[PDB]
Amino acid sequence: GFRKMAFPSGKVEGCMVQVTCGTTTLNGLWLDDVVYCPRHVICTSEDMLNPNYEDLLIRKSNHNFLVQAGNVQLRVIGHSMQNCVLKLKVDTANPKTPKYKFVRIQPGQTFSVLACYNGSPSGVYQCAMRPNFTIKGSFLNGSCGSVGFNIDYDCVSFCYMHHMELPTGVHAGTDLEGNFYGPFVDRQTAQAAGTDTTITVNVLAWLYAAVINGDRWFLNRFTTTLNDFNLVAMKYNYEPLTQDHVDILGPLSAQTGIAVLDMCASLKELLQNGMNGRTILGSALLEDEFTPFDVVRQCSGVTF
Amino acid sequence: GFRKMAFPSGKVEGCMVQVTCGTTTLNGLWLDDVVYCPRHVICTSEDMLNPNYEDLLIRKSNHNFLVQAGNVQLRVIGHSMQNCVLKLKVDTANPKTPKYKFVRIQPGQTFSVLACYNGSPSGVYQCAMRPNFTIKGSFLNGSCGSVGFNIDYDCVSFCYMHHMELPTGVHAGTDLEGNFYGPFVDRQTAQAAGTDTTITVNVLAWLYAAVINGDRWFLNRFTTTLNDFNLVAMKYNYEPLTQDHVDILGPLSAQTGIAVLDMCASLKELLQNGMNGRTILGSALLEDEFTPFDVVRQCSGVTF
Ligand code: NA
Ligand code: NA
Repeated sequence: GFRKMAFPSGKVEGCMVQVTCGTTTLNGLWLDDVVYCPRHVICTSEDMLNPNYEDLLIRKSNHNFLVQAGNVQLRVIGHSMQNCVLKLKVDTANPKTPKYKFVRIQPGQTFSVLACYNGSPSGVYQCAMRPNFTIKGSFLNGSCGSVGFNIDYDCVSFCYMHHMELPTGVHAGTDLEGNFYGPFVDRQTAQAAGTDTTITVNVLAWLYAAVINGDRWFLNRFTTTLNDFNLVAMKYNYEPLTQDHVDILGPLSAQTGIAVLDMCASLKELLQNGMNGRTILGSALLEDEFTPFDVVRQCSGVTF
Repeated sequence: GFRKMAFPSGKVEGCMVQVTCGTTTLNGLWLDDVVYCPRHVICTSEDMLNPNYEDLLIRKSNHNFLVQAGNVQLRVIGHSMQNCVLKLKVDTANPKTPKYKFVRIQPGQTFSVLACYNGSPSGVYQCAMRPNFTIKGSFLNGSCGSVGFNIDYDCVSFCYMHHMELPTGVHAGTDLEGNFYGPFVDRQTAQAAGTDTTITVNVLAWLYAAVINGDRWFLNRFTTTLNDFNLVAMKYNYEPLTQDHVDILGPLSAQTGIAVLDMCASLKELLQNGMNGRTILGSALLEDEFTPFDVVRQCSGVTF
């Protein structure tokens, strides 16, 4: 009775276009009269270890960018770079431009990805920005320029644009101002991601979801303190829990009548003893890609 | 590198409306000049054990249906029943009507759900029609009339309309011609679902996905026969595997160079021995909600 739900994607679908530069095709985001896409579209196979993007962009003309919005070829009238994004000024404002914002999310927050190829949507899924600023995506060749987003009320908040796959098979990209999340650079080089941790406040939200949906076996009569719990968090590579995290969990704590430090004691026992061959919300692992806000939304039926 | 992906929802979003009859509000599907919704919208709390829908519908007038498409109140000019769906004829054809079909899916097939409340989309997720014709949804009060769908090329195939929650907390509903999936009736009565089984051909597709994404530990040098495997399927409540299932798995078998009866031997060992505290594609259970066609799509980047 508790699904990993993505936002409805329609408002984003009408923004996706195909961008080709030479042999390279990827996706762009068409808002008003600008198409946003990863600047690596201007690289050739010879120059991907350490591209001088300033020099490469000077070599390019508007005519070197083929932008297709379904059937419509969409004329580029100017090109500039903002950090690691290319902004292609086009002759037509997108008539399907939604109300939007560009936001830079925090590690641990969730968003929906509209995975695209050749400017065409292929599917939508929810995921988390990992504490080490990577995402565990489903992205193939041609998926670059696919975006992540949230919706609040009538407004699309774009938070992520896809650029690359790291050696470990996880994904890296930028905000819509072209700033990478994490230490990553758009050089096709071996790049270390940090140690990743589990998003504790999300695991606790997901245990609250399980209680709301009648799944209760893991509840114990014990309580803990932030200090004592964090000693166990450190041992199992869980993020430390703060009073802000307890406060954010307040609606779920009130709804269920289970204090956050009581649920922390339950999580402690799960980390120490495992699940003894049992399941929670039809999973045999502790799930960390639901924010408290995602659980409240899905348990209260919030719409857009 | 392998996510449960929903279809892009935009073409469906423009079809969702709010339907109110008395105190009851749920969702409707506005295609051309017809709004489709669950006929139980016409029930009162006194008549939900065994409604005489023919008598109840005769008592209703067009004026007893309030249909809202965002702001627009949308005038009902006729009402009829097709099996367990109400068809409300409206004075305006939906200008956002997509290319569509109504299809009745098979048990074991997947589809996306656009979960709606008050005619407004809340989120989209992928799920399977269980072998016992239930769905393991995420549906709250007010979610009735939310639909399930597939997209092939440019065409929305509607396959499911949500009606009710069964005692076990799983969900039941109809095709868009109003015929229930499974033995269920629109009476708010205790109703048995069959024994459910695991969708073997989907588990094997998902093991092929794991191999494609480098997750390989469970592969063994052994092979089996359909007969010998099915003896183990029966023991663990897995659907029996047919030569049609082997043939459908052919692209995944060819891609990976692993014969279906070789993967069957791997699945046999997983059922008999469990996962020994290991994970496949970041799961500690065998996942059965990916069809062979879903894995091929997600591994080849098919778009719409
Ligand atoms: Na041009
Ligand atoms: Na009317």
